[PDB]
Amino acid sequence: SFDIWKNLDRIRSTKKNAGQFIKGSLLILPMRTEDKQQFDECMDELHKYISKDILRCYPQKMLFYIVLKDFNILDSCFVLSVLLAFQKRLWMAPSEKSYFRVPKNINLTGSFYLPKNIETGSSIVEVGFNVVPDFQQFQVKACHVSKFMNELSNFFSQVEFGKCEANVINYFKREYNRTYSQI
RNA sequence: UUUAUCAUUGAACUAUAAUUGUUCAUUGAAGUCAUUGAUGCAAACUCCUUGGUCACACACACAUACGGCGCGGAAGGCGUG
Repeated sequence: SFDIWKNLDRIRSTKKNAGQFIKGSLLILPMRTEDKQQFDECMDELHKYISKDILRCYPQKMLFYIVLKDFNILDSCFVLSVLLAFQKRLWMAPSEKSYFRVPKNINLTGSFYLPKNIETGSSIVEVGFNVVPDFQQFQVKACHVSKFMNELSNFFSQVEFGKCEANVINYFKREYNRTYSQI
């Protein structure tokens, strides 16, 4: 069923300690929009539940860095589902204008970055040949949302992070801007 | 468990406040590597060097507590010439 509250409760029910937060946890998702306004509307509707400390948005001055810190395993599912389905529904189904409902025929596709010093010991695959110097890129392909919620749970249940610096985010911004400036 | 710069300028910002606090960018200055590090605690495992792997024994002892009553070797203490 293509409603993310229903899947979020579905995965709160059954996933063996999905509430617990992962220590040292950092996810950076750089996204692009051609409308600033509707994207800021989505971030407001998102921040009403996500909370300011766990999820942040930094605009480069269109590119917006969406950063998750200290997220729960359940929390990452909610955020990445809303943002990837928004990024898709801008092109696919523009009229519907609901944030928490993902219309049929949307397959979630995107990429996120984790810090390089994670140890992992499907639908989310890590990439060979990653352009950013100190970060690892992961790609999610063709997930319905029910399948993507499940796959994020099986992915961040395993992975385990370690000891990033305080200003690691500024470093990611600087390096990402250098590569796209070079191209 | 705990750590990862300093100064200048602009912008928003909280405020009893010159704007003390918070975030973003800019110029200059240094800057051991590390963060899979460092520090605290503890355990298992694997492996190296070293030795009289000597002789006679497989033995019922002992209150003054224990024949120090086999041959060597190592190291000291003390005595004599």
